[PDB]
Amino acid sequence: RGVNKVILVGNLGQDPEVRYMAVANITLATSESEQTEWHRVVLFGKLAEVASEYLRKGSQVYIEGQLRTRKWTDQSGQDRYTTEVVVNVGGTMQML
Amino acid sequence: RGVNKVILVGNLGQDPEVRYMAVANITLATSESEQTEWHRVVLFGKLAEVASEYLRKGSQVYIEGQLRTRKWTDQSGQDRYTTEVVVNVGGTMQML
Amino acid sequence: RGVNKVILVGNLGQDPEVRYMAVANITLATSESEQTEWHRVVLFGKLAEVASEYLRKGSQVYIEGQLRTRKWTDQSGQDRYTTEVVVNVGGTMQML
Amino acid sequence: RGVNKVILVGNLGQDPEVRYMAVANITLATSESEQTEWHRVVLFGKLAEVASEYLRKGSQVYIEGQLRTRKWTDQSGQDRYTTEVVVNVGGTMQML
Repeated sequence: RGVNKVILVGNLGQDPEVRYMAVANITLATSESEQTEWHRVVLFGKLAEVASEYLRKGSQVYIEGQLRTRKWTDQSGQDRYTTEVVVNVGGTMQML
Repeated sequence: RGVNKVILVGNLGQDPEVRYMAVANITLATSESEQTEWHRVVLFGKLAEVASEYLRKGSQVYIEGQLRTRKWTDQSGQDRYTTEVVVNVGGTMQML
Repeated sequence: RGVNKVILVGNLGQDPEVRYMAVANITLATSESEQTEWHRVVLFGKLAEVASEYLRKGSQVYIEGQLRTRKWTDQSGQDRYTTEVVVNVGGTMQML
Repeated sequence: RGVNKVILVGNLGQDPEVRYMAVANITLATSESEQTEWHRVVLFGKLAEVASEYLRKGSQVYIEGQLRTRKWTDQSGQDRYTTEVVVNVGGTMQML
């Protein structure tokens, strides 16, 4: 079964892209120092409502989730893959 | 500065692709249940020597590292990106 | 080897969505009578330049191509598929 | 009125799924070389009886029909669409 766990603590790059099917899309940024990196976090369930409700750009946050990489072939007929951090169950989100 | 941390516990899909510059390349697989997923782990430094030395396909392992996504444009002149889990400093590898 | 051939004669629904990588995207409409249907035509190669150059919404056209259905999993983690008519080699496009 | 025509020559993937309301369901496969593709052919009317009668898996066939894409919303309340090749009138089926 193994374990797939990702922990990230960083600030948003832009206000949440919540879209009620709900599902929020956020791009967390986690530096060093700075090879500042960016992260594509997908907050499923209710946890999304909250993001919209009071998260909002600049906001520092804590996230626990799992790694999800989905492959999606494009027009030119080529296979491309996107890697993201999903917050379904288990994971969590926490304003700081 | 934020935090970028990834924890994974799974089994290899194929023996290590170590290449002394060293650097080992391993594809960890971490299921659920099973949407079994696969992971592209890059073990830098000395930690690579060990992988080659005694890791080897099927081997169950523990890994702590950071998320690295590098973009690389191709012949057709298009921008593609690859997401991996690097084991430089901080991270670790542990036979189980 | 079999044969996969599609012939369509209809009018565009909206001016071409050419995007130089080139590749044009057009939605041909082919009625009866009227269960008017719509088609997602993808004009690869040079044939795209022309589309942009002088095709343009309302324009009646002739197209010969092949059937291409690509599957692409989404955020909710579900597999979805899109069916289109590609104009690579063989196929053709012809202003009428 | 436009024209919507599809011509395919390939072999079945599995014996016909005829269901007398009749209507047969067949998944034709048409390669290149091989990006082997598969097709969802729906043989309406009498043409279905024949399919059941003597078509049967592996059988190479010729088909002329029209493109039909129907949209059907699912439990999660999302809109999904399925694209198929219908053999009502006009089209034809021919053992080879």
